[PDB]
Amino acid sequence: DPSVYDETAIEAYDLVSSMLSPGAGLVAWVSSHRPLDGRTVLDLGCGTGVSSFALAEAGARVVAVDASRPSLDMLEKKRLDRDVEAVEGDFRDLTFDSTFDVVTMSRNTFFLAQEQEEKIALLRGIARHLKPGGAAFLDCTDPAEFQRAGGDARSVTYPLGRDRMVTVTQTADRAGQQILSIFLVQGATTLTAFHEQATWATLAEIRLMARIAGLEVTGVDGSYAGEPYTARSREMLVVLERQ
Amino acid sequence: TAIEAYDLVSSMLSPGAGLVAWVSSHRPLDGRTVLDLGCGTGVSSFALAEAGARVVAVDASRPSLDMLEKKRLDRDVEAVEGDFRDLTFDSTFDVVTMSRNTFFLAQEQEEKIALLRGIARHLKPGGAAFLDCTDPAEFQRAGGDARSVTYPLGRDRMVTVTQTADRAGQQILSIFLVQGATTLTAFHEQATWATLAEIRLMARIAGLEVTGVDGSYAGEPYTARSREMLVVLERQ
Amino acid sequence: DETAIEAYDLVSSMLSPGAGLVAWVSSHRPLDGRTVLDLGCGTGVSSFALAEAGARVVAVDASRPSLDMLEKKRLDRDVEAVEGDFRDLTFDSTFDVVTMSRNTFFLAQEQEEKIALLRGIARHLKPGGAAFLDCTDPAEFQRAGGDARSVTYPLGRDRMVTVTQTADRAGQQILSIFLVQGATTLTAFHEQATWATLAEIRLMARIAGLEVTGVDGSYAGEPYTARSREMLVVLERQ
Amino acid sequence: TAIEAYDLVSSMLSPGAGLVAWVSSHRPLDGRTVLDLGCGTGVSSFALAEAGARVVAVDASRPSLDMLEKKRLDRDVEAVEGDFRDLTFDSTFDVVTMSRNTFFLAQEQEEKIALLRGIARHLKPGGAAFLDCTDPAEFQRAGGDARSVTYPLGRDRMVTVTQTADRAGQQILSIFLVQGATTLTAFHEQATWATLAEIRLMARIAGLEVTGVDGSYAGEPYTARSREMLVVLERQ
Amino acid sequence: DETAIEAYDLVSSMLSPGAGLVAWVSSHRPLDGRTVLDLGCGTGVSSFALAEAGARVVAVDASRPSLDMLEKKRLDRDVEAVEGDFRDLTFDSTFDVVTMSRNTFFLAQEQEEKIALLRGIARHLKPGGAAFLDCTDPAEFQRAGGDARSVTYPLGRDRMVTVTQTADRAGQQILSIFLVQGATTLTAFHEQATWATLAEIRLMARIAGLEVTGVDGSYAGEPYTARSREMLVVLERQ
Amino acid sequence: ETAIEAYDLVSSMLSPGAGLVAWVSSHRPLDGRTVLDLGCGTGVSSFALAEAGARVVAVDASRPSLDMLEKKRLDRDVEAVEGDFRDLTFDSTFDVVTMSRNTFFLAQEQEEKIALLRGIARHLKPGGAAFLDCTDPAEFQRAGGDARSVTYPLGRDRMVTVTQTADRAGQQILSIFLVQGATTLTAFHEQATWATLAEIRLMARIAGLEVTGVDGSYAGEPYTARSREMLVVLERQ
Ligand SMILES: Nc1ncnc2c1ncn2[C@@H]1O[C@H](CSCC[C@H](N)C(=O)O)[C@@H](O)[C@H]1O
Ligand SMILES: Nc1ncnc2c1ncn2[C@@H]1O[C@H](CSCC[C@H](N)C(=O)O)[C@@H](O)[C@H]1O
Ligand SMILES: Nc1ncnc2c1ncn2[C@@H]1O[C@H](CSCC[C@H](N)C(=O)O)[C@@H](O)[C@H]1O
Ligand SMILES: Nc1ncnc2c1ncn2[C@@H]1O[C@H](CSCC[C@H](N)C(=O)O)[C@@H](O)[C@H]1O
Ligand SMILES: Nc1ncnc2c1ncn2[C@@H]1O[C@H](CSCC[C@H](N)C(=O)O)[C@@H](O)[C@H]1O
Ligand SMILES: Nc1ncnc2c1ncn2[C@@H]1O[C@H](CSCC[C@H](N)C(=O)O)[C@@H](O)[C@H]1O
Repeated sequence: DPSVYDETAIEAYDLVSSMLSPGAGLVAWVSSHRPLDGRTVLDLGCGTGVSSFALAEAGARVVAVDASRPSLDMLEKKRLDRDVEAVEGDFRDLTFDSTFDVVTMSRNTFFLAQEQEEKIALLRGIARHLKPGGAAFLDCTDPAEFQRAGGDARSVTYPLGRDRMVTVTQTADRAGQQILSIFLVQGATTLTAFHEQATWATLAEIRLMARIAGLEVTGVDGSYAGEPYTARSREMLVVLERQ
Repeated sequence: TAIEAYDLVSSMLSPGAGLVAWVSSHRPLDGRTVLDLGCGTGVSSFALAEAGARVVAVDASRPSLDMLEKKRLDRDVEAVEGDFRDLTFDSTFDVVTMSRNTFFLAQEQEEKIALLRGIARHLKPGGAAFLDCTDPAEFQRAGGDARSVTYPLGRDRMVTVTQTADRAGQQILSIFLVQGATTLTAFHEQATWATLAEIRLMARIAGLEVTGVDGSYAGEPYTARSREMLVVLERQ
Repeated sequence: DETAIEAYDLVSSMLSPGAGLVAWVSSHRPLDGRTVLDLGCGTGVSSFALAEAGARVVAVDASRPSLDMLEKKRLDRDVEAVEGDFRDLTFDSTFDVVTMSRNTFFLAQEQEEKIALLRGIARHLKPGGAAFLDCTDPAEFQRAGGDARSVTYPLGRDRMVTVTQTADRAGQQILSIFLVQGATTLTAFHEQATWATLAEIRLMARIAGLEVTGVDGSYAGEPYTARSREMLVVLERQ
Repeated sequence: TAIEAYDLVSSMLSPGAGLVAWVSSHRPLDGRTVLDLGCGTGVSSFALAEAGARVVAVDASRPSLDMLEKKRLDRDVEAVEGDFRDLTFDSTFDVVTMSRNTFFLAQEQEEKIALLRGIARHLKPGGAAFLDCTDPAEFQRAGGDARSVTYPLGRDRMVTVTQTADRAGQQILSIFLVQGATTLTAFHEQATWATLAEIRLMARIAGLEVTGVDGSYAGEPYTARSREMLVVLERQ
Repeated sequence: DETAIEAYDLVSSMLSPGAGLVAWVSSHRPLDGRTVLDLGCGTGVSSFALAEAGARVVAVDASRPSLDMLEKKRLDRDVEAVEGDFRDLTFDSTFDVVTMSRNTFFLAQEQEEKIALLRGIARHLKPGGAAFLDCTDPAEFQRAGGDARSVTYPLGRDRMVTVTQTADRAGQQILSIFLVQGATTLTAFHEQATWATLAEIRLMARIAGLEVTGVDGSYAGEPYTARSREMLVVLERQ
Repeated sequence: ETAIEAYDLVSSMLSPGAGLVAWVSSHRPLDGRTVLDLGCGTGVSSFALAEAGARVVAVDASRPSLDMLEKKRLDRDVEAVEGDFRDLTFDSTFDVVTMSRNTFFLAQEQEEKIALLRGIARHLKPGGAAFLDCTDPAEFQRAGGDARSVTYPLGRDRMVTVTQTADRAGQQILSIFLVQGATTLTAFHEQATWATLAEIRLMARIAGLEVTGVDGSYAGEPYTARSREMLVVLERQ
């Protein structure tokens, strides 16, 4: 069956994201700005729900959007009794109209709207789907981190339990602001490779994009702990609200 | 005295020839009109006029224009006092220039947008604007920690440049300490940089479009290895 | 040499003002009306800042010319200038607060000298008092493999100082050359120090009867971490 | 089997198209004779043959030539066992190629001189030799400390490359660890680099002259910012 | 664990063979017919190199599975395997030489534990004996700011190990993850250590009755300098 | 000329001859031996060699530098000779030939270094040795060749700022020297073309010499990847 290849990749992705990007940091960071217990969350690029389920475990009701039907398939299988509604859609152009208390984009998902005009269209969609007093959250690596080796290939290998491992190889083009991550997930007798390419935006770009789209950046933290964003920050956690 | 030192540093460290050679590879200058924004004491303006151009040189510093005039001799340069964040005249030009990093002296993003609006309003239909910039990645190589380099300025003068930066505010501060055998003059300039991606958006808001970027005065395309960011803009 | 002391006082006044030390110290212990022992006081930049927060300051330096400059500058500030070696303090007296301004602690060069200093600090602390070692994080000194680096700072409109630094990681030695210039003047001096990491200081403190009870990463008082560039050590009697 | 693993690594990480494009920009290949030295399993040789060249391909590894001949099909490539430090046949060619860093596998300087002498002896009057090399400054960036990068090789295979260097001996060692879900094949190559300055000297000794140097397959001039050192040599 | 110990023995045998340790020790104390206490002996990579130089070896480790492997490999070599905690040795023998192989000293984590370890070394040295701490220079652990880095090494033709390290400069903590692989096998283990600089070690040694008497920068015996990447510490009594 | 006086002060303080003398003495005796010191300048190297007992012939193309040498010479056995070390015309042989720190790089083109080395071979007695005192050129590349400045004291009343740029493809290194007192400023510059040890081996062979030793510091450590100096000992083939 052909789609087993993509299913195995989605399973690997879910394992990598579960261990290397748990939802807890996003949940801790969002909660420092807005209450989640009893509120509504629009989670854009929910994937297999690592971010979505952690938001639900904080008491939120989550509407979780992804363009990948197999990833939503895995979310529904793992959902169990969690209050997460899986929705197939393109976060560059949301068709349905509703408004939420908080909107979230997990670590670097915002950079998967590649072109600047795609980021703008995405932000217009976030504005249109935000309650007047709502706030949207862009969980991002500070893009300075992507330029540290001149964009040359670098590889780091992490354990995924004592039976699995993942090697991440990353290259970047500073002029196009492109970053490409190859993921090689291995067990004793298995190897699954998949990749993902993103176009980053700096905080200064996001201020202009937000302004174009009808949003305003109202806060930036430098870590999940809520420290303010400074030159020494390695993360760029953007809070936005309607103009 | 500080304006004199400023003029010497600019004449030696940022001569106008590269800007002229880079602008010339995109637009002819002999006989064309040029609006030179942030002309200062005129180092860029003079080099443009000497390429054939009728130049209108604009600066907000009356004392810098004073020295432009005393050094202009017979070059075709009309010095004008004005704020390039809000130009108040009605001319239209073949070519608009901003010398090395002058663009970064419109500090806030809204000020760069107001400046680029003014530039669009003063371009002829087929004109082109030129932003001579350091690639801002260069400002970030030391984490923004104070670094100093010392340059000769002839056989009798020298300048020490000490720079600090804040990457989050995109601020860069340059302190200039100009010395002779028995003189010391100090001055500083602080700028807010913007990346090419930022400039693409600012251009669009303002009514212009980036139509080319070069990586050096020689005309290499702008790549991740470029250390300069030479932006060409046209009306959309 | 007199011109050297003037140049030193100007550099310290501009690039190491006492305001930061006073703010940090005030985060942990009150100064208004308390007694402060300021060790390695120099020409008084730290000491005057401490006196201006209301402390009764006893200021100790081994450099009689520096103390002379301190006394010239002192005016009515409540600072007593004492010539002495802080590796071996001669007088008996206990204080609410003991201070060592930025990197002065590293001027007791050998580890045994640092230990002798810390014992003196312990013997001059009131039971509830605290000692404060204001230090650069010594990781900062190893940044270029100890190779010579120079940075030039303005000192107002008409003066400047170029600081050239070299370090030897194995001896934990750092050498700073200060070249102070005006239009028609040039004065050079130097200072060589031996740094100690926080881990070393914990040991030396314990040997001397002190305990490291707090470490801040900057004058603003956030905790010391791997990302800190300053190492501001609070110590108390055991 | 290490031969199979090497062929896979080279086919995907250093295909011949780059070398072919670079050589083409200096000499035509359609219908010409080409001597490909250290041809290996023929990644370079077959790209050259597909450009229309008649290729004699020399390697000292008979298992590698076995793989070449297995892969050849109808491509115009003659496989020859030989040591390019001492080529013992007499034919004369239009173009001589050595693929990425193969020139560095003649280890000692005298071996490199012997190799270049053989290249001169096998070049036709208006012919040209091509040394495709990394710029050796790239090998010193980490002080020669061990560094590892892991590359995909399609969906179900990968190679980890671990490199160490010795600046004083100009030695670079590469370990290749090729893996699939249930396989692991390891092999290594050790090389001795030479800078452009050394190559100019070795060339004159051997009877050649460096006539061009490019910094990339796209034919940019070689400069301080180049990361490749592509050398064109002609007979004296 | 059984496969974990085997993976460890392969990694140790190939990435840190005993030959270097023995050549270094032998340049300070000839070993033929001497008694050697090898602390943190593991599966005996250091212990058997020492025995092969002619020493009579007591090899101490807290891991019974590792000592079982040592005993399986021992054959005729003069090594006695003893289960014990080197922070607190309960037997009373004395030795010409005490060895701790590469970075094993850093596995006595806290400063107080290193001191107890060093006291135990002193109590177990004969008159004129010497102890040898084979360490990486901890400056190496601070490149990259403690950020995760990975390096992959072959282990023969058909096995490999990827070592991934992270560090916290303030805690002086270094964590190494070892991922050992064959064509169809994957075994992961890890070790976390607390480093100490030479300056720290001098102090701990003195607190424990010992004295740093020599420091080499490599197994070849050249002196320890700012350029050294290894810190090979020689200790003797009083 | 003030430039030469500043040159002498900078060279005397930032590059004393003592290290060269100690390194050379660890390979050949100097006491009563003959030394050809090429590119002697104002004699910082030549005088330190004479203090070790050498009978020194000191060659330089700058007549004003030689004038200052003769003026500082006083007692010492140093004969100043105006000449071009790429084309030495006198005919004498010596026990030792020296080139002080980085002077070998002032023979700019590779063919000029080869002519120099041929002259060295022609002026060495059999059994003699030649010494090229050099910075390891890797040091010139540490900043990608970007401008870097370091300021050194020159006593209490003088200083010098050295600003260096490099072009790794041309193997060019440019040093600008800004010498100051309280009331003076004198600027001058020197540009050189470096050669690596591997280049020097080949150039030596072409010229009839052989590299027989390389040290990594004046102490005589061996030359390794961690060395920051490249001290080359050469002998006739
Ligand atoms: N235009 C688009 N519209 C919707 N989803 C998109 C998209 N572009 C990318 N995605 C999705 O964005 C996801 C990014 S990975 C993050 C997944 C999840 N939030 C977690 O916490 O792990 C992928 O699932 C991808 O399919
Ligand atoms: N609105 C404005 N805001 C900031 N700087 C302005 C300005 N209008 C003019 N300037 C001038 O911008 C100049 C930057 S320096 C560049 C000067 C000149 N083009 C040269 O080639 O040297 C200063 O002279 C500053 O006074
Ligand atoms: N052993 C010692 N005993 C006393 N003072 C000493 C000393 N070693 C160094 N010092 C003094 O410590 C000072 C260091 S500079 C700090 C000066 C002052 N606290 C300020 O804030 O500027 C010098 O004045 C020096 O003379
Ligand atoms: N004398 C010699 N010394 C070293 N390697 C030699 C050699 N003669 C041939 N070679 C070969 O040089 C090759 C280097 S890699 C092979 C490159 C091949 N042209 C490709 O494009 O992939 C090896 O195959 C090696 O066996
Ligand atoms: N407190 C302690 N007491 C005894 N052994 C300890 C210990 N802490 C760690 N160890 C042991 O120290 C060893 C470190 S690895 C070094 C093993 C061996 N010397 C070799 O050459 O390979 C491990 O075997 C571990 O179990
Ligand atoms: N071709 C050449 N022939 C002779 N001297 C030369 C030369 N090229 C450069 N020089 C000289 O080489 C000298 C280099 S500076 C070193 C001077 C001296 N040995 C010392 O120890 O300070 C200069 O004096 C310069 O004039």
